[PDB]
Amino acid sequence: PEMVRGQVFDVGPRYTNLSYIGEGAYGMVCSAYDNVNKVRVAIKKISPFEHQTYCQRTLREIKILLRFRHENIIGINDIIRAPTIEQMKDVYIVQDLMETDLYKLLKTQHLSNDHICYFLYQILRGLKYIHSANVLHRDLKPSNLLLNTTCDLKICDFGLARVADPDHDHTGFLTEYVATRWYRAPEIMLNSKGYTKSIDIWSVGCILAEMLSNRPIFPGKHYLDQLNHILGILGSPSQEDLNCIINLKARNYLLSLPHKNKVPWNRLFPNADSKALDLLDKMLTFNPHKRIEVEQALAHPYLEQYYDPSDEPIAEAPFKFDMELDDLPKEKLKELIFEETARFQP
Ligand SMILES: *CCC(=O)NCc1ccc2cnn(C)c2c1
Repeated sequence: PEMVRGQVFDVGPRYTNLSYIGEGAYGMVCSAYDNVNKVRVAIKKISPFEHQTYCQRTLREIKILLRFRHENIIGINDIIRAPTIEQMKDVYIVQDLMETDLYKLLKTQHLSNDHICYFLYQILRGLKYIHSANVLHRDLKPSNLLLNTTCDLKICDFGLARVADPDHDHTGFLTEYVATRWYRAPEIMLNSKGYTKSIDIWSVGCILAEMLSNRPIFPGKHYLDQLNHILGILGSPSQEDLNCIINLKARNYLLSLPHKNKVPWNRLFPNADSKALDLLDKMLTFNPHKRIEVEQALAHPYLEQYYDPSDEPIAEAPFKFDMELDDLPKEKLKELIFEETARFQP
């Protein structure tokens, strides 16, 4: 077997000539020549079986990505693993090879308004499909948006995804949360478990803002600082939006703050298209009930050049996990990962 930077990368015979791309939360990722389809592919090595939350995240990614089929969602082309549970220590996920991701692109490249528009359209087109399956991505951010050399965009990393559950979204103030801080909606810190579709729209708003300036709009340094940043731009919530937060700890925290006025988007983003800023405003609405939904966003004038609901497909059915994954021991989750990956064995 080939090794890559002091690590077995055990994918042959089918996949050879491994060129390391980089490490991450996604383990070691390499490109490799696929000797059957005669193209280079991406392959990511996952070693989750010791840690139960690693197993949960791995199983979610696999189950979701295998069920979904959409141009703006990364597919799984193949999964390589040992023929038996006893011998399975790693899983390799094979996907279409992408040139970059939006995190890397924003570090290095100014985006034209046409590119921002097209990227935003593709993110929302993919999100329409995900939400139509009653799934929440819950960790949308630049590093989870992959792009090929022709700027086709694909959403990746469904490791924190959940089925939507609005009736059980309410929680107390300062409840701990897992998804990436800079892209978290204000309500996460106040009264929300992130079980509604509005959570993803906030992240997309943050991504739009970041495309406009190449800098994160709300770069918080810790849990409550994130809310400081959001209120620093949106200004103090209205009485009506405050009255929607029934929880007294969360309500009174907001009431304790000095009055802050809204920073106009056109002063933060003087070069931005005015239609882009009108849509941005609607995605970065404080009150999640008044926040724009994905299908409304697609229909917004900013996206008129691309909008075509007949070519923005939805999922054939709602998604459901077989059972809750949070209570399952890792030995059941290893067996589930083994079963979910069986279709790729010869
Ligand atoms: C969702 C984020 C992720 O999986 N990133 C890893 C990755 C890096 C490079 C690359 C090229 N083609 N694909 C697919 C990837 C994935």
